[PDB]
Amino acid sequence: RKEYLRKLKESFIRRSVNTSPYARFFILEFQDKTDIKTVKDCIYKIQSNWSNLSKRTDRPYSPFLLFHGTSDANLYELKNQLFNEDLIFTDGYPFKGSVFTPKMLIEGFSNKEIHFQFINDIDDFNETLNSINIRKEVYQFYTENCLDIPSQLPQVNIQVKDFADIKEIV
Amino acid sequence: GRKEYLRKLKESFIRRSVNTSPYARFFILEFQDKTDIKTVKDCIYKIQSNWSNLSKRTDRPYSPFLLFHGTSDANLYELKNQLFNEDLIFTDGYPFKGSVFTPKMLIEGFSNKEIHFQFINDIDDFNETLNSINIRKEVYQFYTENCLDIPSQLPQVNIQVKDFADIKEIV
Amino acid sequence: GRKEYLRKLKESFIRRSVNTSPYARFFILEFQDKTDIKTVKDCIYKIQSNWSNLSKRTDRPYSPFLLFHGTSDANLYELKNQLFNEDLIFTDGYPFKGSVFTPKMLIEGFSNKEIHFQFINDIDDFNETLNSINIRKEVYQFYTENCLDIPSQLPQVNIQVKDFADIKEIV
Amino acid sequence: GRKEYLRKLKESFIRRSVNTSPYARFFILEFQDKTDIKTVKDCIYKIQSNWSNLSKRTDRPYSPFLLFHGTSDANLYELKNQLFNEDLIFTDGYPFKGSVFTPKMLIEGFSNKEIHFQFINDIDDFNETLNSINIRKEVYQFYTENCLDIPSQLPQVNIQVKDFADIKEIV
Amino acid sequence: GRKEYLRKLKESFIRRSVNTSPYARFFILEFQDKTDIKTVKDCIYKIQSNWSNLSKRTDRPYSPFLLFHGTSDANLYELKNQLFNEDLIFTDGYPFKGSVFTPKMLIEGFSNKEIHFQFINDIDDFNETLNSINIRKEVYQFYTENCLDIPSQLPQVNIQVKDFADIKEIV
Amino acid sequence: GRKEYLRKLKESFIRRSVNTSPYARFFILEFQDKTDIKTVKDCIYKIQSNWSNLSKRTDRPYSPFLLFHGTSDANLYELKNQLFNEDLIFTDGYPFKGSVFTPKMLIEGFSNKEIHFQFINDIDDFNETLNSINIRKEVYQFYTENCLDIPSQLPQVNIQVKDFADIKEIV
Repeated sequence: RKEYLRKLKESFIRRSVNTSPYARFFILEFQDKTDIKTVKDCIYKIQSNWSNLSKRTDRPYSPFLLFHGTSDANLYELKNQLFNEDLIFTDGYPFKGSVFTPKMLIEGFSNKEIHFQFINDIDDFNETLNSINIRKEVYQFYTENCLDIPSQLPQVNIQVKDFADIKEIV
Repeated sequence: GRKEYLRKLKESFIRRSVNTSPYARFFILEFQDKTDIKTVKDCIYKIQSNWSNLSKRTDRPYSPFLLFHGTSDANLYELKNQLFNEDLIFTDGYPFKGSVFTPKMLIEGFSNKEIHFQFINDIDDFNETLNSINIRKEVYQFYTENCLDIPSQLPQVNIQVKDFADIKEIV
Repeated sequence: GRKEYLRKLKESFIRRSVNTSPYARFFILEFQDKTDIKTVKDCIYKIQSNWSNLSKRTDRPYSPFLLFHGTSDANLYELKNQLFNEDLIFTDGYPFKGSVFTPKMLIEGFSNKEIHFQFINDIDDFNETLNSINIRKEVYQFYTENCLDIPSQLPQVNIQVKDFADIKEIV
Repeated sequence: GRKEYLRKLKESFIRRSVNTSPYARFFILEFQDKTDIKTVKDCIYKIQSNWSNLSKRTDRPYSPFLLFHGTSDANLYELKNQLFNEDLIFTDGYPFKGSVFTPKMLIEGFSNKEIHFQFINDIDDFNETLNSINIRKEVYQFYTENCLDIPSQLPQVNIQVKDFADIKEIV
Repeated sequence: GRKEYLRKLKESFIRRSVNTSPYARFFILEFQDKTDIKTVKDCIYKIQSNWSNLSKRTDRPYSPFLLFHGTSDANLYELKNQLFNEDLIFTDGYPFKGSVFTPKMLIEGFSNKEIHFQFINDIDDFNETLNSINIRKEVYQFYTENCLDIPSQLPQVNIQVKDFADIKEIV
Repeated sequence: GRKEYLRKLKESFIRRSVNTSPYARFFILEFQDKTDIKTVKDCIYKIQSNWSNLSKRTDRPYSPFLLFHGTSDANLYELKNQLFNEDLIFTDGYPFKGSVFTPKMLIEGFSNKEIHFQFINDIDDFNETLNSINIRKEVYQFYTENCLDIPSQLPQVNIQVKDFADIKEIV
């Protein structure tokens, strides 16, 4: 069990090597059988590892979060808990009834007070890709269903038994 | 060997630092009548030293939350009296005699560098301060015979220990 | 096993720790029209991030020189347009449209911190550039099938790889 | 080998553990007649070097407390006189000749950066010092044949060594 | 194998770690007509980078002394002209054409941060300068077929190499 | 192997990591007229570099004391003359001709950052300067045939070496 989790860390993720401010996209497979608590541990581990919002730096970066396969009932409720625990994010909807605004995701990438970025669906994700100009890397962790990632994006796909192992690899 | 049981329990549930992030860490230690007072104090001092950052260099300080159960109030209050005389300054939401539970005193003491940790008297004050803390809260449980019930929405670990003495090197 | 091949090529010729000095390092890759622009940009980003010191602390900055051969100008200009759009600012000796090759831009961009690396369009630009840098120059050539003819007075190492993807983790 | 029995003793029974913390650490060593003066001084210098922090950077200094038993007063005062000659300044609660025991001098000497450690003469001076200290106390006992009686409310560790020379490497 | 005897010749003869102090370190290489100028230049760049500390932070700079023997003056001057063109500024005691040997120029260049190393032309200039440095000197000699007769009061080490390529691995 | 014998002798008695202190360290070496002058210099230079801290940052400088026995005064004065010519400034309590032994110059030279080490001429000046240093004094004795007699109140160590060249590896 612990040797299965060791090979996935070293082969694909390379957490210590990669520190440049890249538009890193973390696509996670949210299902009904997994609970919100384990998703929040994965989100907190992704943000704490792949963002640098320290005051000393001059090139801050924040990760991008995308979830698929789940309903909007627990996707919005996970979003509601995360804002209550002072993990401030953006998703391109700064007010109620807004259209999707990629610029709010762009400014939140360099904003030190915004910890990560949420992406609601696939159409928000594809519209975000054409708006970021800097280098983008896509990391996907999934259990059953994968996602159609554009072929010109540097992509990795990682298969896990369930959602609990993702926070170790990240 | 006994060094291996400590090494397994130190890594299976507990992490060494949990990234040193300011989190509402709750340490629930199951105090018995058979457990000596001073071996609880060694566990409290080890928990406070490892799981708080009260240095002046930081701008995001944090302090652990301590809860004890399974023991009477006679030796529970006796433990709290000794910890105050040894300059281990804590708070429990009771700033004066005949006070109601003030969970905001635990909120300020979490960010206070002069308050080393936060004491929680019992279950009713434990659930009251759970709804007063908005930031991420984690519960660490160290029990021998009796395990408390934690709300299912919190990240919790439950670690069985042979006695109270081996809790000190796990944390 | 299988990863011992990549470890041996890393240890044999190309070491990052001892090469902290500002030399005019030339990196030559074999674009063979069968690898896409994705794996080329991963190799360029890894070469640039390792083999340049554009930090504001240092007073002797340096940037690598990048040369590609064996490919058409359609996907060479396609690769160059993507790199400039991704804020990886480079110079190729052509500061404006219709310009002749100006090697002084590659001289200035070598010591410039906002210029990340230097592009070389073809072999004729490469030979003209080598007469412009006075300080010590090294040539690192990575290729699969076709090897360039480097002049003999330069310190050169040649690395053969199975495909273009192995160059990323070698450097 | 002889290094192996002290290696497990240097880590398991006693260790560095919680250090750079201003605790009232009491070191109790068995000074005997067969143990000469020189190896006691090498043990005292090693205890002072490791278990005190008197640098000007800190604002929470601490110094160890030294207690000796099982020896005559003639070679106890000979050891105290030689340590004071080599600028290892200590206090024993007797600031002048014919003074009663003043534990306040050991209160100030514990936090004094210019006072390297604290001396305790016998058991009556040790018990009265314990009541005067309010902060956390730990008793580190090193003995060969006879072990001193310590109050049970204190954290105690007992080390039985083959001779006094092993104490300087254990501590 | 080749990587085993390389480490044995590296570790035993030359201790890289301890020698950080400013001593007048003389490096003697056995330049042959069969040895290419490019392979010599990599050894000089490796010798200079490892054995000089000309940073602006320090106050005790030092540079290695370089001596070559067994080769003609045609390629020795060609090697010296190539190193000066690559901004590897050296001195050799001949500040102008027709000058006599000035060991004082080698003395000033030893503490000069703008001068990277010191060239010595032949044996007679090597013996003349040895009476001019007063501080501690060491002679490191690398040779393949012909060895020099170093004066016996100097700390000398002699390394026999198969060819000139592995000298830069030792330094 | 032979490299073990240097490693056991180094690890058993002399540790650089554990001392790091302003102690009056005495290094007594056996100059026995069969080793030439030059190998004593690398021994003295290694002892001075490893066992002294004369940086401007520190407020507590220290320099080692060195004593040579068993050799004549012709090569002992000859060794002293080369060390002073190589800018290794020392003192021996004789600031002028006709001076009596002044151990004060060995005291101010101990705390002097311009005095690298202290020379002891013979056993008469060694015993006299022992009573002049108030601070803790340690004696390190390296010998091959004849061992000097050390007073029993000092921390002394005797290392038996095959020859003088192995001493600089131990220190």
